[PDB]
Amino acid sequence: GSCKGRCFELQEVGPPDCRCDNLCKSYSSCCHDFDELCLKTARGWECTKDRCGEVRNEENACHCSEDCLSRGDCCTNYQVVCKGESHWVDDDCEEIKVPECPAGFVRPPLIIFSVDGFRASYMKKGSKVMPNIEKLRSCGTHAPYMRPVYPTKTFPNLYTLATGLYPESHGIVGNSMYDPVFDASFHLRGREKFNHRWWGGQPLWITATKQGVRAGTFFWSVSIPHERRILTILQWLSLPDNERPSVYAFYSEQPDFSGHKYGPFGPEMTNPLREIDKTVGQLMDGLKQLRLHRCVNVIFVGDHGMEDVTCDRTEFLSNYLTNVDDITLVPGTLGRIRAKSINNSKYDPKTIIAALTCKKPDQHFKPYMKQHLPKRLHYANNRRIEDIHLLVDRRWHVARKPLDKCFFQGDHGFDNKVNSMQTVFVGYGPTFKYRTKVPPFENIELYNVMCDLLGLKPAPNNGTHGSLNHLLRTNTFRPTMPDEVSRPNYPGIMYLQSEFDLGCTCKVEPKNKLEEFNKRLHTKGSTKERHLLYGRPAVLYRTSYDILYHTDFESGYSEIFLMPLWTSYTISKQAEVSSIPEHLTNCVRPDVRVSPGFSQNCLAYKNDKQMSYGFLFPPYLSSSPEAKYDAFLVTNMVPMYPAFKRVWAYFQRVLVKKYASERNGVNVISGPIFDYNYDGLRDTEDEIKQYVEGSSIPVPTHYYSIITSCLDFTQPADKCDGPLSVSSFILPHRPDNDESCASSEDESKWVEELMKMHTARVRDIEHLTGLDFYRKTSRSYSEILTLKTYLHTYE
Ligand SMILES: *[C@@H]1O[C@H](CO)[C@@H](O[C@@H]2O[C@H](CO)[C@@H](O[C@@H]3O[C@H](CO)[C@@H](O)[C@H](O)[C@@H]3O)[C@H](O)[C@H]2NC(C)=O)[C@H](O)[C@H]1NC(C)=O
Ligand SMILES: CC(C)CCC[C@@H](C)[C@H]1CC[C@H]2[C@@H]3[C@H](O)C=C4C[C@@H](O)CC[C@]4(C)[C@H]3CC[C@]12C
Ligand SMILES: [Ca+2]
Ligand code: NA
Ligand code: NA
Ligand SMILES: [Zn+2]
Ligand SMILES: [Zn+2]
Repeated sequence: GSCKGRCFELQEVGPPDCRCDNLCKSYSSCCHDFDELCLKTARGWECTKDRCGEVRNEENACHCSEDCLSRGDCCTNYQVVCKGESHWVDDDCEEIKVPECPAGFVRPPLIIFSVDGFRASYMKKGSKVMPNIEKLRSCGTHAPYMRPVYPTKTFPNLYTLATGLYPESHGIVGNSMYDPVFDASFHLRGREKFNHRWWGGQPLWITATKQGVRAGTFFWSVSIPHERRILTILQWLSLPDNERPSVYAFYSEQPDFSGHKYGPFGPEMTNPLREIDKTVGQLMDGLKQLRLHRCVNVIFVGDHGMEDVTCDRTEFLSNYLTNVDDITLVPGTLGRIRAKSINNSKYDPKTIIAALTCKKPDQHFKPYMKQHLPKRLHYANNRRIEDIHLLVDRRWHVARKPLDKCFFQGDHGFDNKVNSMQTVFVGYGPTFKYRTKVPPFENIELYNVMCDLLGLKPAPNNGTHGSLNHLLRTNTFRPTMPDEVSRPNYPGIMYLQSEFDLGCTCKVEPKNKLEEFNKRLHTKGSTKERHLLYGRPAVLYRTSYDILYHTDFESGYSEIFLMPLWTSYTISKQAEVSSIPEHLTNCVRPDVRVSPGFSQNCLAYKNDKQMSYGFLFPPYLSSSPEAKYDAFLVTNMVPMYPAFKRVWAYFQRVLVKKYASERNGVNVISGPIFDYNYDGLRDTEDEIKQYVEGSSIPVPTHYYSIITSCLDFTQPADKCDGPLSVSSFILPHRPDNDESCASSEDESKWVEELMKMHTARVRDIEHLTGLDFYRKTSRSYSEILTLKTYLHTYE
């Protein structure tokens, strides 16, 4: 019935018994004397000189008595004030080559110090505002920023940090959610969120416990002052060896709240940032008192950033939809729409999307069916994600009705590539590198690293294990390149023209007469050397495919899908763009290396009134009129809606040359993607739901390209000694350009904007294709893993 000797105990007390732990207030279950015995505030949180050597008074919040280290409850400045010691922040940076842990410690503990809404740029305020944090940052390992997951809200990001999973996989797809199987709603406030049914994957504290590594309780009732959260972690670190946890978390609600109230750039942000730094100082001084400051690994990390958003910048659905009372909207910095009643027969989600599409010239949001959202968001494969999504412009809100000087000036939740949404990462301790800056990375990657830091085997997750090995002084995980599953055929020129009945045509009979004299036509030669700079992609599933060589490009032609899985080619800085001649406009040529039965047919395209075709290697970038004939082979053709061809042709005729001109040449790999069930993974044949009329030619859901060059732009892409530079895209293969409100204009006014929105990581394409890229480079495999997780954000 009492918390005497039980405050913040790690023991698991079940109902109906009254609790004394971290979360007892959140379940309204604390013992009667919890708030007096456990939440002591008397005399504050700092020893003063007059308290040194005091007789312990149990009413005090913390202690300055000679027994306080034994009881695990000294004020964090005890040794500084009472024993002549220095504050941790005033000590020189000194390298930590190996953990320096006291007797009985079997591994370096990990402490995760999570700060809500800590925008990356807040680090610019520097040592005068945040000296402790700046010391951690400069002395340890840090990134310029860390990318959160979408939506850029607390619960999805905190659970992603904990699991290594995208929200669509871990299940916490918003701060608010409705699950139609449960027929229940989850909210940041209330009891429903405590039900385990909502939470998938395997978070770090469970991974640890299952593997015999003791975890502290990661969560803190909001009533518990930050100073007490720090003192409680320090108390647990003082426990005997068989009770003491190896992994801990601290959470602060700041600077998110001040960001919401004052906006991210307010001068009012200074004080909350000082207060957080003061708490970091208490932790570090407290660790130093326990001789753990060169033993513990500390991660300082945020969940997302903060943008300027005021009530004046609100769009209302009632200004677009005449029947707004028939819908429910999850509102604000994103929109999710569903029917207010399932019994409604009037609600048509096609009419909703149409009514929200490009209706006002300065419209500050864009509707999408969830399968059409940028694939980089990985935000579709969950029954809790409504079919209808609104991507809201940064700085704006979307609300249902106008009834919904402002009370708030900041918010977050926007697209996770937006600058204002970026957050922070610092690692400090023996296992992290010393005085080391690392490139920006995604928070999905951290679970693997935290498992490594605790000697744990990670549960399956969406990180790329090894991509963050460069953060650590000592790695225990060494990644290995996956084995190729399907081996290609290398077919020669074996068939005659007469064997093909594809209905294809090239009246004039245009032909390179010289091909009949060219015995070495379509042999390897220097094709692989010039056009496959990083080796052939490996096929990681079982299929039948052919390698096809040409002067200007190489491809891996699927005999199952009747098109390339990948097409690879290099374009020099000085390459010339040429037009398609009049006689070749509608030219498609049989490929004498590939049987008629494993080829597409032009009659399917004639009969399909909605479908046209494009080419993966562009005829516009042919090296000669002779070589241009190769680009019209049936084995280079892919099905394309006419609307999409507007995009593709601009990319191929204009942008590839632009990129080559900007980057000292580029290597391009392009191909189809099939993701009809929107799971982010390559479809099997049975999962493909649309074909070209009357044929077995499957229709891609998307088209990708990976554009690689030398990071050292003084070297051409084909003679690069060092690190690589990559940008990639996964373009939606859509039968209209409704996504692009400016699409009636010249392609120079809209196509690039579309492509930037659909930027992608090479890893995203790998999941979607079952291909493995960059298999033959001069780079270490861990460096290649970092490259494959890179996202070009265009911010
Ligand atoms: C993000 O990571 C998660 C976790 O690894 C991936 O989800 C997992 O996906 C696999 C493959 O679809 C699921 O397992 C499969 O089960 C079927 C049986 O129906 C079997 O045929 C396969 O051999 C395989 O075992 C798995 O259940 C699922 N797990 C979780 C926890 O969600 C997800 O695919 C990743 N996302 C991306 C975009 O890579
Ligand atoms: C109101 C806030 C201050 C605190 C809210 C914390 C809340 C989200 C936490 C509390 C308990 C957590 C669950 C508990 O650790 C057990 C598991 C097992 C694990 O395998 C899946 C996650 C789950 C259900 C935790 C989810 C988060 C919970 C509910
Ligand atoms: Ca799929
Ligand atoms: Na057609
Ligand atoms: Na349009
Ligand atoms: Zn948050
Ligand atoms: Zn917030």
